[PDB]
Amino acid sequence: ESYAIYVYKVLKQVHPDTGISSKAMSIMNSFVNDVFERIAGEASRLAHYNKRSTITSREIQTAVRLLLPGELAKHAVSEGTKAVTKYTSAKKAKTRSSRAGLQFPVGRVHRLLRKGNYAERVGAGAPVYLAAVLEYLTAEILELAGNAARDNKKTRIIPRHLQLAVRNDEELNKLL
Repeated sequence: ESYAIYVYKVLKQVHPDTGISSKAMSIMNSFVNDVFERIAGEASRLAHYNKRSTITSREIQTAVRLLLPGELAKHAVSEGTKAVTKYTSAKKAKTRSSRAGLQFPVGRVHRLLRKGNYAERVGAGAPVYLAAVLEYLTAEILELAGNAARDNKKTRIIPRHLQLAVRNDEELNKLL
């Protein structure tokens, strides 16, 4: 699956005048896919472990806490919870992503959660929470990689900046 356009939207929110090379975008897309699969897979195991037939934001949250190291997990849980509470309230919003306050695609995440046979059913809150987490991790990686680019007087993120950002961050290194 391609998340490149959403990675770009997030990049513009953290580093508005920094670009990303074709190879660096491909690496980001691979990161997003890998994390999606790992969280959805763990949510699936948790649903089965708890004899639930529906994946909801509860199983996504616990999956996220199991997979993500300390601080990343705290911030991810904060953003996923926020997205769900906003989505519940914001009935006059025009799209599911906008209802959640997100750049990442809530509808596509929902479709992929269903397509992956992670459980019999998927609740409306699950893709909101997961999309918010994917967006948060993307934003963190792009913040750091864009800082590396700037520190090297480059106007775009290239693969070596992603490597520096991820490998020199204890928690991202563990995650990725």
